[PDB]
Amino acid sequence: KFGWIKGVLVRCMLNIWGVMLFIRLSWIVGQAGIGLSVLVIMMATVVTTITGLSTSAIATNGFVRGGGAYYLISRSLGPEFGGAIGLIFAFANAVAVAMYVVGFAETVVELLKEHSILMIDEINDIRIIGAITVVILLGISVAGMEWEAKAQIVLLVILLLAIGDFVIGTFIPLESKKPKGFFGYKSEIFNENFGPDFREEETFFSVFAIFFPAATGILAGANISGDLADPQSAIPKGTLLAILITTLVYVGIAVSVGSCVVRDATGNVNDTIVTELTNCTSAACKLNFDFSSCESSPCSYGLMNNFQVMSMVSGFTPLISAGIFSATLSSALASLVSAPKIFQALCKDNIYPAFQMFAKGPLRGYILTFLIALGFILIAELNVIAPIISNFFLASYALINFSVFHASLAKSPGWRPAFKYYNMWISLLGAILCCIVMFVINWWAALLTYVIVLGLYIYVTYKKPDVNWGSSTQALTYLNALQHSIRLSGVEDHVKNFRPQCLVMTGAPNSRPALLHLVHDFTKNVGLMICGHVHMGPRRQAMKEMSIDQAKYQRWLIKNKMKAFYAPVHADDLREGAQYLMQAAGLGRMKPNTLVLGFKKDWLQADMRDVDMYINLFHDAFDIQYGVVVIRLGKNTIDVWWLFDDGGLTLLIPYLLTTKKKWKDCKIRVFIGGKINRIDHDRRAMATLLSKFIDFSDIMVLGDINTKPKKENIIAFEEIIEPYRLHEDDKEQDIADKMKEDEPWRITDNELELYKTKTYRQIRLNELLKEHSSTANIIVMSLPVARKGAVSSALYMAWLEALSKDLPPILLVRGNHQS
Amino acid sequence: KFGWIKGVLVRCMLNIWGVMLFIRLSWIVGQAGIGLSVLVIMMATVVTTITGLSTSAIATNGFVRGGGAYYLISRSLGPEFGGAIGLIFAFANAVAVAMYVVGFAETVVELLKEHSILMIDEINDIRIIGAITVVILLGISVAGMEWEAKAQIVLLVILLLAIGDFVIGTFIPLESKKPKGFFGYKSEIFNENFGPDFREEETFFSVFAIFFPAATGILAGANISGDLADPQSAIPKGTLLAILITTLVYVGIAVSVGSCVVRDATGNVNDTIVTELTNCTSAACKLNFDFSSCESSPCSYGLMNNFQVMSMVSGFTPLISAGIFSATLSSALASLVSAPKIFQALCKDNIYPAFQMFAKGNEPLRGYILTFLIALGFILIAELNVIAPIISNFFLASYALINFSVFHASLAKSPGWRPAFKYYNMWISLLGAILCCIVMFVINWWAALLTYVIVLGLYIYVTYKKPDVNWGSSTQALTYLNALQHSIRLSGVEDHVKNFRPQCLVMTGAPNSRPALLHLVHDFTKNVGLMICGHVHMGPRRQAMKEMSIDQAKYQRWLIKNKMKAFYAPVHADDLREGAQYLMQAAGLGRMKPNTLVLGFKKDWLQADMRDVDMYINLFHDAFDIQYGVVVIRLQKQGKNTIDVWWLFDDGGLTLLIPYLLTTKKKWKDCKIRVFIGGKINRIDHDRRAMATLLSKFRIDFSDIMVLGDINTKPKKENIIAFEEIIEPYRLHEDDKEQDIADKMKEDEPWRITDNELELYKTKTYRQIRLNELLKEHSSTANIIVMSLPVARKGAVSSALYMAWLEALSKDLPPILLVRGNHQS
Ligand SMILES: [Cl-]
Ligand SMILES: [Cl-]
Ligand SMILES: [K+]
Ligand SMILES: [K+]
Repeated sequence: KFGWIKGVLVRCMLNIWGVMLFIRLSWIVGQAGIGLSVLVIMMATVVTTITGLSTSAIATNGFVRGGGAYYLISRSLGPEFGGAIGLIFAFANAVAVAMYVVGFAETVVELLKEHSILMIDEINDIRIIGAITVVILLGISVAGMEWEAKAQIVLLVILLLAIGDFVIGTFIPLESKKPKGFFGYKSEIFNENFGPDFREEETFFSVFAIFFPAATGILAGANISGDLADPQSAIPKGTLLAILITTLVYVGIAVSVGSCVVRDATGNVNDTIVTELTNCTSAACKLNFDFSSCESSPCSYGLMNNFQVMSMVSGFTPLISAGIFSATLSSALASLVSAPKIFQALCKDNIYPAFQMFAKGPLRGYILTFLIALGFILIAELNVIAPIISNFFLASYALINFSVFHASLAKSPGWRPAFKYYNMWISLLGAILCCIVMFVINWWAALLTYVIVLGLYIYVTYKKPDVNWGSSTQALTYLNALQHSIRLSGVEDHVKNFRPQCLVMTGAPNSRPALLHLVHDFTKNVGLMICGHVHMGPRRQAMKEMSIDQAKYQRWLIKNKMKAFYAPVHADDLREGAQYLMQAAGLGRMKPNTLVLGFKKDWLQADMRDVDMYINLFHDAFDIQYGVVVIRLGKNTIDVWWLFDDGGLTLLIPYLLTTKKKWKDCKIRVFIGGKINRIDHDRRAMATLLSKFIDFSDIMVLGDINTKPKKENIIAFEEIIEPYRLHEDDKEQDIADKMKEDEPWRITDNELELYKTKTYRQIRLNELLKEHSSTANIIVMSLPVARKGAVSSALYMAWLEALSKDLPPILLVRGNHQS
Repeated sequence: KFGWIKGVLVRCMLNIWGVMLFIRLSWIVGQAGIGLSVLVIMMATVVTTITGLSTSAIATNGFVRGGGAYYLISRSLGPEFGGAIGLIFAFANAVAVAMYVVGFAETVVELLKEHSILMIDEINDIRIIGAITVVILLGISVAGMEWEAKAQIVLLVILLLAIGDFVIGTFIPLESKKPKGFFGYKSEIFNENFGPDFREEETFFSVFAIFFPAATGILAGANISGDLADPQSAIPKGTLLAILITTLVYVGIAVSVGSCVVRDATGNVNDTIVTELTNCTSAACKLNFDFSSCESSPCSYGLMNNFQVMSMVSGFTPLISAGIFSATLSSALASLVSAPKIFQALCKDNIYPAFQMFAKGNEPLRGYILTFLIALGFILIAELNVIAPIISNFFLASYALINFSVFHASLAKSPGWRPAFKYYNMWISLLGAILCCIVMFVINWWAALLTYVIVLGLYIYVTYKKPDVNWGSSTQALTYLNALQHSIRLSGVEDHVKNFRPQCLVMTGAPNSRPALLHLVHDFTKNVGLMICGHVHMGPRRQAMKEMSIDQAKYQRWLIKNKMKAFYAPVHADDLREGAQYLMQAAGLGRMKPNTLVLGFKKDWLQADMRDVDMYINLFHDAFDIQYGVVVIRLQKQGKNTIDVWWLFDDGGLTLLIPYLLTTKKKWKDCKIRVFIGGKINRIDHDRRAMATLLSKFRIDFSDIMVLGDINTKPKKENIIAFEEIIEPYRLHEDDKEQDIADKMKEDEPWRITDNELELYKTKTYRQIRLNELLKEHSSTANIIVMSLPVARKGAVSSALYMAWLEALSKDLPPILLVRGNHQS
């Protein structure tokens, strides 16, 4: 709504123009020459303008919401890059507050000192002034924000008036100021000052580090507003014009003041000499006064001895002092307002669990910024505070540049910048340049910040995959999931690599959570697991019914650490819903390949037409070549049994179960029955086969299964199966037919006589399980197959019941006959 | 075929004991004290033992077939980490060859200088001898490959005997050597030597950096060999015993030579202090053979000045000379045979395509040449104190990489990555990686910065830029798990906002006959949404699975070749409607489920059997019941002419959303969106301003908007007549025919166009015809025309009539789209 001139340009100029303009720029152009100071300014401008290009490319995506720098970085790029940059930038602003207020306090200290007033000491006076100013600025930061927009332009015009006052006063040389080194545009002085004169321990990159804060603040200005009209258009123009204007002004002032004042001089109005020109080495040869003592012994005034040379050279000192005040305070306030906001946004997004508290809306953010600022203000020296802010802001800018380059390098799903002059290789160059300069200024601090950065990046990317942590950009999650699924579909598995992709169908999802938990146990990071539910009734209400049920069951599953996808369906009967889930559900390679059906607990009482369709589900699944699993219900062991191996799924499942922590204590015992003569050969061959795939200790072989079982179990079988026996032998054929055609689902007696052997052997198998595997936590066998049409459903399920009569947890697993 | 001792212990120990045991360790205990030199040794041992634990953890996994170091790291861990580590380690070994050869040259030139023979200079003589010896080592690397294993134990026993000779000689002081500063185990010497004395500008980490390559060589002993039986058990025990033995010998030798020789001496037996005692302050107060004069000026003998103290204190010097030759040559040969193999294996794996020349066989024709040139270039720097730091740098880089790779793979368990080795703790490995990194920055911060810049560049290039690199390993499990994780993340959070992406199910109904429909459907679902194709299988089930799998394979490879991002979803059913219902109701994994339907226009509905048309109308009705958006497409133009859309009602913004998505694509950018509404003539201005607001809020540009109120006008006679002949074949003729026969015919063919329906909906037909005429007149130039799909309640309308309306609206027109959202915002 603001526009761009009042929304970015003004904000960026007031954030950029800070302490260094009117305090250390003279000192910097004194230490180094005009040439290397201009090179310093150009280096800073190059770093800031490359970062400006990267930011403009960031801000031209369609994600234009919220209104905060961290918001743009997080929503356009990954959450982890967003979090890292947000935290580091928040800290950088928290310390920049201290820098600006310390500069202001130093100015007030000197201003009082030149007068009669004074306090206990310079350093302690700086501490007191900085603390009180920080208190006042924070107090303003939460109340007077309704006036900052009005006062913004006033501050900028006052700052510009101060710059104009300095430049105008430059052109008016006076004899009063001449002792202090202010001569005025003399080619001898320009020649003297053009060369480096690093006097104290400082070097090139020390002055570069002390100056860089003169160019930091491009993001802090406008991007954090994000409430502009057409943010896709305000930011790229505003930032890239603010940078140009500020750099031009900096270079102009540097060259001018370097060409206007001599390196060091004293305030002695005497010392004027015209007597001799013996040496006249100094650039003050016109007079030369007696600055030889100044260069040989300590002297107060000069270019380097005192930093407020701009105050003296100016025509009017109150105006330039007001300029310094405004330049420091505006940027201090901007930083102290932009740090807690990022802290609060980070807390709300809850990227870092330690920072999960927002103080009920953001006392935590203000308290952190205040404590960091006050802690650093206790250092009352500015040439030692400037480098650490330089390091933190180079860290932020390097991270932004590399993040943009990386999001472009990997064709990220939601990275279409739509900007001109944004080549990603330039961004990579900016990143490496920032890192190298960070290291050259101070290698160990750069190392420390970068290990912190890498730790944060890895921690966020990997150690937090669970809930997405309040990410409003669930659209980016959708895009990433779509890309992942597309990539998986593209990858064609010539070898199927059969993984457990279950389709668990039970009816009421919450009736038997035990089956779901057991399925969870062997479906951890190995394959898919889709629930199922067929909903009967009119479609009009059913639409709302599944609309609610999908949500309710999916988050009920999620809260149980369940990787469950709910797949509700509407059908005229259970079999139709089974078919719908069976043939359609599953995208690309995530196609379910196993059907896990919950066993009927009380089929005795329920009408057995339902039994018929529940059993026909087995044939329907088999006809499509689905592995069939049926379930019925650490301290003990496990038992695995089978009569055949078709794909090894029956053997593979317990291996998957044991690998988990809960079942780690449990152990698998092999339980089979083979030829009595070939017990040793079969045992050795199967032990070798298992070893080829899985440790084992014992292999029980029960080759006696062929003979008839005990009388009691057989009897119980007949008193189980009698009610639906055809009675074809007992009744008359034609008389029986009147029941057969209208009741064709009766237990086929002819099958009973034909399948006596199957009944006997399966009953004996159940018995042997009873004696042997009673103590096992869970038992596993191969699910018997009854051919369609040849065998009635009722007989098959009677066989199943006899197989699973009064036993601990029991599973029946048959593979799909595919390797 | 080797076992613990001869397979790992011998190789690791004879690789570890290299050049600095007998050349620089005396000088190291000189520069530092006993305490600080022992601290240096312990720090190097800590770094190397943490790396040994991590290497053991890598080597204890099941991947045991190939038998190679780089093979091992690459197969157990990611291909990107494998490639980075392989390249860095190959370079490190190539430089280590130069180091060991330089040590050999220095020792031999010193020996010759002991005699009359002397080339131009020590430095130049080292240069020449390094050249000849490295070429000889290159020759014997390939020529003498068969019998090296026999000389293995010969060299090891010679080295052991050399150490024994040194330690025995330590216990027999001789008068003739005492001038050279060699006493025997004197307490004052020990007390003097416990404190640091850094003569040159070198500091603690300078001597540490020089010393470190005395502790490196653990990997190349056994991991590179590979072909040793039971490696999973041999490698850990063998390497972690070699480290212990060698470190114990290093501490013993350091403390023994630091407590037995004075820092600086002179080979003159004159001016003993026992005659005249001034202060006796020096630690050599016992004799003080005029060593006080050696403080002012350096001396040719002593513990600091002489780099062959181990050859002086020892008993029989030639044995120690032979020991030095043996250790240096053995380590040099091990490095020179390990490097080319890594280069060749890496190039064969094709991780970095630029290195193509080296892939040539069977032996690498160019890899040996590359390592020979690197070694020959580096040995030209005669000084060894200036070669050691860079080998230290590269080996520290490799060890940090191994430790961090193992830690990361432990943090990201997605691959198999089962260690099975106790003492695997990933926190210890991380600590080792950090220690290596910071210690390597403490030495040549800029060299280490360059090394990490290059390492990160290699890693990023291999992992993200490369579409896929699985030539050796084909786990393909990370993709599955990441896709599953993203799917659950998407399906987990409940968002009240609809988030109405366009999710389209397209049922072409043909095997591959209709590609451009797929292309157009993909244009507006390329990154915004999801696209699922359709295919229904007619026939018996028993042959269905194989045929449909083959069809899926061919169409998927075609889509990959067609650069299509879509999913093939086959289904088996009796008829098309059944398959369509199967796909609509039970397709979609979580939130990635279709919410709109795309159907191909029936070109030959007139000629085709009416049963198909009735089924197709039933398919529309089924889609409507489920509340999905319906898009009917019929027709290749990309940028020739503008795009026109003529919607009369808004249903969730789909009518306006689809054209925007189409325009956003690069190949449609050359066209312009133009709306064409037919509304009240009196309220043209209101309609225009409202639609301008609508487009602005939905972010669409409009060339010009015109409102027409002529829809209500009766259509011209010729169009009505033409529609009459179009509908005549299916006319019911209920009024014209008798009631009884008409009802019988209706019972036989209930889909016949009811005359009552035509009479009732005559207004609908007339408005449709007028709309068709207006579209033909106005939007003829535009390549593609989009408008609302006509719809009526089922039963009250005939399938023939509905299809006739659709045909009329899409008669002799450019690309035509009829869109109707699911009535949801
Ligand atoms: Cl500033
Ligand atoms: Cl060595
Ligand atoms: K600033
Ligand atoms: K070594």
